[PDB]
Amino acid sequence: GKRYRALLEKVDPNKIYTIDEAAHLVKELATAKFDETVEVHAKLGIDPRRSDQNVRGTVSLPHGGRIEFRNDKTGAIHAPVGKASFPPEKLADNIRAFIRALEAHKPEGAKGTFLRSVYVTTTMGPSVRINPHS
Repeated sequence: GKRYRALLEKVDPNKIYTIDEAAHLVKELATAKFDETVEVHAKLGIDPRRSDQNVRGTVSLPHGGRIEFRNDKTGAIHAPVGKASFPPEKLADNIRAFIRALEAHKPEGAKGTFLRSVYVTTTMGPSVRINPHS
């Protein structure tokens, strides 16, 4: 309803935020009822039909345990990078640690945009597109 749409006015439609900007913004787009989990959604440039071009692995996040991530057949992949309660600087570390883990799974030799689109959002909040190169 209007409760959800009030958070969309805070997010800039066609602006690609930095990882540090989204870290504070994602905390503002969360309610204090149940601690909302912060997630990262990245559409990988790999073809989700190839028998050898598949991404699957784990990464020890600097602030928490390890997370399992595999390319769901839309080419996109999600992963929990902490909670809304987490400090802004610690979330940014988890975003980067996950992005760098994905970048390690980039096709052998093949050059191109491996990370097409990247978004940081909570379970009950709006999406925030970020520059993974910040």
